[PDB]
Amino acid sequence: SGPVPSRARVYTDVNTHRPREYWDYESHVVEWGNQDDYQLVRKLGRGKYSEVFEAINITNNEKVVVKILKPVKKKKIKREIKILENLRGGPNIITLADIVKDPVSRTPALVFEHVNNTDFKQLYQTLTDYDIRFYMYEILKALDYCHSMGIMHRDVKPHNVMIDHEHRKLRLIDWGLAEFYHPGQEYNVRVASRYFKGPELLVDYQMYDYSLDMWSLGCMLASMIFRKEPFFHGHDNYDQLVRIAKVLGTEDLYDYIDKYNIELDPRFNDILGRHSRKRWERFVHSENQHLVSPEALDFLDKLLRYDHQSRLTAREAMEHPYFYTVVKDQ
Ligand SMILES: O=C(O)c1cc2c(ccc3ccc4oc(C(=O)O)cc4c32)o1
Repeated sequence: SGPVPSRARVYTDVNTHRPREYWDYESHVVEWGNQDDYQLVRKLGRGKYSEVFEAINITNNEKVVVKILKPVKKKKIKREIKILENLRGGPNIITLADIVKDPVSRTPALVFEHVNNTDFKQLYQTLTDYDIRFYMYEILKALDYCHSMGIMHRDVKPHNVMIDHEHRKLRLIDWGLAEFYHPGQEYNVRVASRYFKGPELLVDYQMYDYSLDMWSLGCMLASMIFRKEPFFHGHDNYDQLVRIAKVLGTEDLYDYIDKYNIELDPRFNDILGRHSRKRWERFVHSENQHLVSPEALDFLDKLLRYDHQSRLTAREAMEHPYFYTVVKDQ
């Protein structure tokens, strides 16, 4: 017996009650649209697994985004497609409009609703206190939805939260790393993006859950209210934990690993050190003070916990006083 097991505290058993087909994405049969409906306009980016384009649907003259897939593990294709279909129409979830075969790649191309996004680096510099609260609530709607549907996003970060600021519209995108939560399942820790990786990933604890997304959201919040993007700025995955420990303290880190009977990579022996837990006020200064309130700090504090079991759930987060000032729809 190595690690102590763990379970999500909410939506724990949602998938087990489902028909197999809901989560057994390996058996999913892709429904294909017509590639000729779409004309590529310009490349937006390239990752290790895909290329993303702005495009036009020539049938309706509507802008769309086309992601042409190329993953090495090809079962990930069906996983992303099944998750997108399962979640389609949920609050603030990007809509998959079509799936077509690209004639050049001969691979699936996912067609999504367009978002006229403001670049996050520019945008975060302009967010007011009210805006941060507003958009955080919007992200929480999306996360509580997918969690309630038995799905963890696993790549929450600024790029994946597409905001059209002009129209105050938000969409959670790129479900390519998302997975179905099953109690007792051990998951790959090589997920999320460095600055947003939860302590569970960084200590190699595999039996994690929806609460991973809440750590990532906390990292986003900290970057927004303190105007420090990213907040925990590691050079690699090991330094990433050290950066966290310099804020949350090493004593609570050891309490966490001790709770789950986890051992740190011996790598940490001569780099981790001994750090006190810092008060959040440490990160406040004249340039970010207009974004900080006791409610902001308390909310942040309750997201950024080493113990994934201790973090606020998305629904609990929506109950927080931080959101009292936000006008709800509609
Ligand atoms: O990778 C995906 O799945 C993905 C990317 C996007 C998406 C859905 C809508 C989008 C809308 C605007 C964008 O601007 C960029 C940009 O990079 O500037 C990317 C995107 C994406 O899905």
